[PDB]
Amino acid sequence: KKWFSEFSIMWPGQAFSLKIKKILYETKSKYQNVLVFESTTYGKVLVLDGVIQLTEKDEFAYHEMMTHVPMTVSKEPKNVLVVGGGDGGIIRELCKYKSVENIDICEIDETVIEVSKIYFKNISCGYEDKRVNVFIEDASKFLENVTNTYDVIIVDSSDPIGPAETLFNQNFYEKIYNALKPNGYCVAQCESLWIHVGTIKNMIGYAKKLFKKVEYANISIPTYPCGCIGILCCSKTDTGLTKPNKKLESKEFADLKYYNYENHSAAFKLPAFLLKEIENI
Amino acid sequence: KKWFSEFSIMWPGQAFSLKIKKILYETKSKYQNVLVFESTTYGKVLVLDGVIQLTEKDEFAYHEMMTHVPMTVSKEPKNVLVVGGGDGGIIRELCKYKSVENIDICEIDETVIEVSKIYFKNISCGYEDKRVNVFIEDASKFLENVTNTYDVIIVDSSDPIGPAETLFNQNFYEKIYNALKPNGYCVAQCESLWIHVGTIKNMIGYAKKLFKKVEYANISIPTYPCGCIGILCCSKTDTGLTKPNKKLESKEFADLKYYNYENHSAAFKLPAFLLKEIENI
Ligand SMILES: CSC[C@H]1O[C@@H](n2cnc3c(N)ncnc32)[C@H](O)[C@@H]1O
Ligand SMILES: CSC[C@H]1O[C@@H](n2cnc3c(N)ncnc32)[C@H](O)[C@@H]1O
Ligand SMILES: NCc1ccc(N)cc1
Ligand SMILES: NCc1ccc(N)cc1
Repeated sequence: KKWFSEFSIMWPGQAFSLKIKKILYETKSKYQNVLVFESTTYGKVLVLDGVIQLTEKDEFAYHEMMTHVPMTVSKEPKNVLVVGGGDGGIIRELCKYKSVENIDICEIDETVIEVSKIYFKNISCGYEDKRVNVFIEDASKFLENVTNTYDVIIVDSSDPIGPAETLFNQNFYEKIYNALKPNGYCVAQCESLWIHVGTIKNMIGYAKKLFKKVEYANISIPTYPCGCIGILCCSKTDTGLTKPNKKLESKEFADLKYYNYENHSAAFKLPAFLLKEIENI
Repeated sequence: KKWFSEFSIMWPGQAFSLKIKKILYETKSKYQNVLVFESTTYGKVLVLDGVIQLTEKDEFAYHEMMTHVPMTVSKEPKNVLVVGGGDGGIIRELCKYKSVENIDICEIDETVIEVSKIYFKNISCGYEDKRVNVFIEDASKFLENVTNTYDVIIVDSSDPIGPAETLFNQNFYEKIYNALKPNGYCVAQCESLWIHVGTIKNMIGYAKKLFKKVEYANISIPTYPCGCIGILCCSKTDTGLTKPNKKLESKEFADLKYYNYENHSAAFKLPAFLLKEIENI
């Protein structure tokens, strides 16, 4: 048995590895290299341009926290946009809210969707929901063109090298601002406090040029580099996203494996050094 | 340049790797294999039996949280025992409390101490403190024999395979109980919620057979497996260790890089699935 290893200039000097039970599918799509394997201990794994995007064992931690943070703060969210997220995990979590009327997803690479429907059936099951509408386009252009405004936008992107390069700049954050309702919320994958503090500061800086309240929360997930991933949180009201306005008690949420009411606020209690770096932006 | 890789039957199917700038020292001590290298991005690294024990870039997260959790809850701690901890990082953090009168350390392998004094000078600097007394012995025997009782015991062990095998059993926890003051606290390295839940349950079960209040807290640290490490927390009073009784405001604590008042309590807000596994023990 061989091993998959995740090396990158975005985290030089380190690498994480998973033992391969069997390769399931590889291809070169119009945007990126796509790989899918069954690991010996983390179940199935999806890779894009050499970088791990999810595994069945732990994806629930990142998908539950990116979704339920903003969706327990938003009072009555009707219309939600997912940027990126071809795997469908966010969408799966959004579907659990009966009151949601529409879920748009803008994903640049339809191969990701198709591969996920074929190889990750418990992650892509929400595509079946009649409220979901798929657009295959660069979200940088989609957000320049869209007529609707959203109650919540969840930016489930890949990393800045590759097709997501258009999603980590000031201009993208203006477009997010303009496409949210006046009391709307954005959350965005914002990388690892252990090694990407220069990025994190830039992103916070971009977001603060527009939004009243910009916060940062941290998620424990073994299969992203350094064992964790941040959520950059944007709010038009001074109140922000650390405090849920509701509990998730109905039967659609019984199965939740990471998120709960308490760890929502916990996730925003950051390490001393990050606070010190962040203040003064 | 070669890479160091951390493979183990304690985390099958995964491995974490660091790029090696230069090997500094290797030996076979009476208890274990010892390796020290300078990494390209994490600074210097100490390995024992193929397993990473610390790196200069991140050790502060594990050393600050294991120490300051219990030391902000203990009202006036006079006498503290460190089990394991040859590197001296706990001791470094303990020395910052002026009111501490004595710090005992029981480490089985003196080579670890010596290597740390030579190669990790900002981690071992606390050995110079006149309050510190070193015993070279298996802590399982030391705790059977010691006459003093402690206000706080910090069990900074290596993993269960190797010489620390005597420290992950019921009998060790009775010895810890008997060597604490009647209002005394123990904290112990208790592994990763992502992959060691069977262990975590056993340890909680051992601790609950004796202690009034057993809690579990989680630390984000990129260089342990799965990106995180737990602290098993033992308390003789129903009040427990989630809430600090003091703030660390004096000049000896200004330099702290992870711990603060808020993230003390945050660290005990665990993922939904762990709560579900833990309840009923
Ligand atoms: C896998 S979840 C992350 C997803 O982000 C998608 N992605 C990257 N860049 C963009 C973009 N500019 N617009 C929409 N989706 C993107 C990737 O194709 C990937 O499927
Ligand atoms: C490096 S911090 C962990 C330390 O635990 C020490 N250790 C392992 N087993 C025992 C034991 N039974 N008693 C004391 N120290 C131990 C190891 O030698 C190591 O230096
Ligand atoms: N789309 C989530 C994600 C997070 C971190 C990394 N590296 C890649 C994907
Ligand atoms: N002594 C701290 C420690 C924690 C986890 C592992 N694996 C090894 C050492």
